[PDB]
Amino acid sequence: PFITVGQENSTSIDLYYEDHGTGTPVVLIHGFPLSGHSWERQSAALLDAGARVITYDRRGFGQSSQPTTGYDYDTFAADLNTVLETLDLQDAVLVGFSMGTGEVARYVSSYGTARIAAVAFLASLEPFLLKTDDNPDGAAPQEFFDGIVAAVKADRYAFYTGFFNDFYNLDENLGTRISEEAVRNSWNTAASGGFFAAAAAPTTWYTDFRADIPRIDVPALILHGTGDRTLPIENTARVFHKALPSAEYVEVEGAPHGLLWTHAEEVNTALLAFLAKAQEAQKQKLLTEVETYVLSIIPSGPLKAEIAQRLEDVFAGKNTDLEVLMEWLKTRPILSPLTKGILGFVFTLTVPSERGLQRRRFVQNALNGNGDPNNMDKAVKLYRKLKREITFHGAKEISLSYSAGALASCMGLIYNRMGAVTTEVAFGLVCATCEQIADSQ
Amino acid sequence: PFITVGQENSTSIDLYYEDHGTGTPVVLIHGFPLSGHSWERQSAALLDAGARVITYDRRGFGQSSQPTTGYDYDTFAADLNTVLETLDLQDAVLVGFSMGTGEVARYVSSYGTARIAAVAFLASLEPFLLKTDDNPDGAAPQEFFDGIVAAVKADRYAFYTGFFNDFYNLDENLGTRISEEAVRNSWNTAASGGFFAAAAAPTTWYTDFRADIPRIDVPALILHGTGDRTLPIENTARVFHKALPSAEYVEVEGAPHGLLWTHAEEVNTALLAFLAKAQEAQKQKLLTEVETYVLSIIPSGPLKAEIAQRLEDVFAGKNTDLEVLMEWLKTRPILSPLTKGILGFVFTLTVPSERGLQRRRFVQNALNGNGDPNNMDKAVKLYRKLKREITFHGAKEISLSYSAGALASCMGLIYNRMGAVTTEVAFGLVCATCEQIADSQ
Amino acid sequence: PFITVGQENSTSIDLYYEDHGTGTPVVLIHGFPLSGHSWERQSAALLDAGARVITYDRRGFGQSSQPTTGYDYDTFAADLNTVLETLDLQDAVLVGFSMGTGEVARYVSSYGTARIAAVAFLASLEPFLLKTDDNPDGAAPQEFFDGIVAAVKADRYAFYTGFFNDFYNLDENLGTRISEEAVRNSWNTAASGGFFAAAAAPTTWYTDFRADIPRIDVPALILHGTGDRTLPIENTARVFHKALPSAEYVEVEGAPHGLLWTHAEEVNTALLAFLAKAQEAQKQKLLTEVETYVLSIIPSGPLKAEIAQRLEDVFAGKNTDLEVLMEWLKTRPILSPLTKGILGFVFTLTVPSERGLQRRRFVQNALNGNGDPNNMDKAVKLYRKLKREITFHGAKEISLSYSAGALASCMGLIYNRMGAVTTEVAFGLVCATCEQIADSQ
Repeated sequence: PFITVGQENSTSIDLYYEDHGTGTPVVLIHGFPLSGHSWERQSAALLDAGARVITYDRRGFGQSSQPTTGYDYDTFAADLNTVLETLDLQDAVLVGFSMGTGEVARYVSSYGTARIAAVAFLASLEPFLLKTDDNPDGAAPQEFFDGIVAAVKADRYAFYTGFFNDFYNLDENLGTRISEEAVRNSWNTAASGGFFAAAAAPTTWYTDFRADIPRIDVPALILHGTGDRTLPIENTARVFHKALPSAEYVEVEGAPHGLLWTHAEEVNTALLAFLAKAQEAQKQKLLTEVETYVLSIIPSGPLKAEIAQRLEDVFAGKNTDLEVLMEWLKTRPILSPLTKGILGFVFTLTVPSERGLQRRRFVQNALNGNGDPNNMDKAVKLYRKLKREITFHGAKEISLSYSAGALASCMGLIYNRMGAVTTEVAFGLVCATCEQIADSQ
Repeated sequence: PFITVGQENSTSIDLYYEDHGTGTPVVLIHGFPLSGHSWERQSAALLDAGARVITYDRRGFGQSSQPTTGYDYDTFAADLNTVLETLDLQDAVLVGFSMGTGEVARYVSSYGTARIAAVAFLASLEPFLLKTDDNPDGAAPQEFFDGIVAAVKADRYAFYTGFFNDFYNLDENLGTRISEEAVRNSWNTAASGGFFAAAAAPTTWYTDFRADIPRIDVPALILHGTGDRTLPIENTARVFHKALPSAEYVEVEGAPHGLLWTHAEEVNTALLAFLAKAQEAQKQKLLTEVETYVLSIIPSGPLKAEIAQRLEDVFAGKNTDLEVLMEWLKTRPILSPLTKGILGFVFTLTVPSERGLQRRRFVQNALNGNGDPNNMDKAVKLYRKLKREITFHGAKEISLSYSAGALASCMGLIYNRMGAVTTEVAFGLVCATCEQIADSQ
Repeated sequence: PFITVGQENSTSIDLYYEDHGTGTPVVLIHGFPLSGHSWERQSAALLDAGARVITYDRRGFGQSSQPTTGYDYDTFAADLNTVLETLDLQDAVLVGFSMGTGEVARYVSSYGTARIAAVAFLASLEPFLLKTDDNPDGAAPQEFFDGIVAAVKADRYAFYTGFFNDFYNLDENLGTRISEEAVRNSWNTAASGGFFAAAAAPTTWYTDFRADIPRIDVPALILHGTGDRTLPIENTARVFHKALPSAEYVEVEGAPHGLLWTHAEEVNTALLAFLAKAQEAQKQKLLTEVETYVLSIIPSGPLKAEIAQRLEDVFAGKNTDLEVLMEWLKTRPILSPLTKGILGFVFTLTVPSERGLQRRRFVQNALNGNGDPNNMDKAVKLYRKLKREITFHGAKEISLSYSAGALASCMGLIYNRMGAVTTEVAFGLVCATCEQIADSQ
């Protein structure tokens, strides 16, 4: 699969990409000189955990086209952006490795964190690799980088072998953490890449990311191996943590540059944890937004305080007997039967275990749309559109273009299991209904 | 309200008619020289009982047009037919009084009992009023009828007074069973009627109905007053019961011709009873037809015999715990989940009391149409059409023009109380589904 | 003539109605068990006075259809509403008698006084006839009303006689204020009504109108007879006047329930007076609005104060010599000839008596549209549209879509009696002109 990002003379520039699983989107951006297929161990972990894993090949690498232009980070980001906007990804996590970490930063800096929930920096370039006067903490001088460019142009094929030695720490790890076969794979990958790209890539490594680090809006993770020979931890990750103290910081003990493969376990555990905390903060933001819309229709009174208390109770993870809750809702005075049903709907949905209870009569009658064929015809039409959506906001927006009778009917449709949508979309629906009823008062 | 039956020169012939209540249709056909409004006491009883009461004014009477043609029973029936076919009445009961009884017979004879469930003959003309050689049991000779025609033409207004005296037995009943005011009403009614009709009507009274009585296909009721002065019981009802022994026969003791008003109680009790027996035989024919379609999808085996036994049990009126029944259905082996749900649907519907039980999960899932928006879009469309229908056959026929997925979805729609139709229509639906599934096997 | 209000099985529900005279619309709503034709004496008075009299037959009475549903006041009002919206009546007066007074209230309560100028309550049900604990002032207990329903169902025909005795106070008034023949008429009327309606009607009489009385927005009249046997004045009108002190209140001395016929004189005098005061308050609201538009074109000065003073003088009802007035206008300095003519136009129109004066040269020349065929072609077109309008606002709105030359020409057209429109529409025209000239300054 491909996405077109630009043009070169008579050919189009196309980036190879992969899209797997279902759930919260996670974008993995590989390092030099490998491809999206280098993440394989991480991907595998991310799929079993329940995340949407997107991987792609940076221009001039893997199975992407091999142009001879735009080998800089303002372009690489413009690439990534195109990817993000093509797939209309929302609430996404960016994960970059080696070279990938550059995209993350520069993207975040230039284009903003509207779509981005979180970021992760594994074996980072940051802040600024070049050793000058105004950057004393730099890793190497300008002459060292010019030397690598010369080394590749001479013979990239031979160069790879020697690069991968320092990359993986093969004098330590060969036969132990990485197999001879795994190294052979990585070599073929590098070899399949574009000749110009191979030589043009090292020049981008000493890009100045200092003006970009203060833009980093969202929760971040920095990760690095202490035995990293390619990117010295002392000149990158540690000084990167000084510039961004907010970030969560993890040092993996005795790990090389190629810590994705060798130390997959320690990488995954840390990664998933960081994703689990950012996924229980994007679930509590959905839940609390849901709560505000749900409370917008209830009349001010001591009843609104018990209702809110219970919502927060079931939202935080306190297993409450749905049977008692429903029976409590049913018998409430003042509340309109429309209101109780919405609440009813919400609770059954958000309660952790339904315990094998049946659907309530009072809810069914509340959410039936008065038995009007037109409302139900529109509910079916809306339902069709809600299958295609994946976000809360994307669901709520299309839901607001219908009438209050059709929305209720659509809810009841879902309540009655006559259809099925994802949890977040459903919230959008009910919230859209809560806004349509709250705007007529 | 009016129905057009024919044409006279430049004007159309229109019959006044009334349509009240809801349920099994009952047609009331008045006697000479009154209108549909004479039935008022019977109507009142029929509405509280839960029947659809249709009344109309025979040509030349009440508020119907007043032509000078077609004053014979081949026309009066053609009138009635038009009424029946205009309203597309099904499973109807015809009830005739005095002159009305003639229509009933002649209609039944000529046009057949396709639409007719039952008939009733109150104060009947039958079989043949004219006293000749080949009809010795006749009530009066040809000279007696020619004398009435002369009496009306001379002065119909004055004639009515004297007619109503013998009609109601006023020397017995005035101030007692009928009020002076009620008689005054009946007179105004006769007076509002057409002058030609008044004179032309008595000539039809000696119509020969003997060739018509053997055609009477359906269950019948004959009723007459023993003190009937206008139509002697000895020359009508009693000899009518000899020609049709099958009929249910009731003699009201000491009742006049106008026994509708005077003896309303005895008339209603008898009438409703006769309607109640013919309404518990048109409910058992619906139930047993329903049973045959329901059993058409089940695999032959010892399970089909228990299922049938229970259907017959709940169809006959034996209150069976729906909870036990459902739990029995749910746990059955061999039966397809589609089958159980249909059965589930049927039972909840036909069981006398639901006892406040909720809707079953297993049924809901069975009848959801797989959560396919198209099936449900069609179910809504069918549902709309099923609101308009009133019969089992009218429902089943339109249901058979849709797919098996949409029918199931429509059922589930009704099961979930997201809509509502009459009981008989619903049967049509489920039966239509039972035929669509039984034809794919 | 008929208006369709709903549906019963295969027949439409149609209300009989009458529309007579020309002018300000007045709606008369009859009492039980009579029809629109009971108002005859009032109507006659209202036509000679110069009012538009609309009368109709409530469902189940008179010549209206005779269904067996919707016998409640939420339906009776929905009926009345339909009538009002069908005829697009504006600035209407509702007058209800006995049962009619219920419609008035409930209509006013539910649907608002957008169309209604005023109301009148003759022999009122209000506020609440039923005697309970929370209504001690009630007229009778629940058992008394159940007794009437039983009395009718038994024999409505006989019941009417006894009802009309108490209705009219026949032991007092027979041969004196009402004739034996007039009573016979009322009986026939009741007798022609629907049998179900007759019995269903008394159940509506104890409707709770207390929540409806505070809604009564407009000027009201309450009227009742002190010798009223059917509706005791002490339990209705007097306690009704406590709940609505704003109302104008009139007690007719020694009058029965049927005070429409018996005491026609005292009813009419009071009624017309109330209509005359409410027609000189909806004429002063038109007049003062007219005044504001007329004064919008005049230059501020001592001349604007004399002009306004005269307008108010002729608007209040002080007969001023039009000859002197015109001669005063003509000779005024500062005023534009266009302005004088408008004023001229207004005065001749609003002055009570023209005294047989001719049309003024100076006005004719002012309002001729410069003798331009195009302005006059448009004036004719506007004139055509002004014939169809009946309101001030409806007239002014269509007038504002033309040019200032055409409006003047149209005015002159009307001034010259080359056409004719109603008074209020004319005001709209001139006011529309006054706004077109005032917006160019």
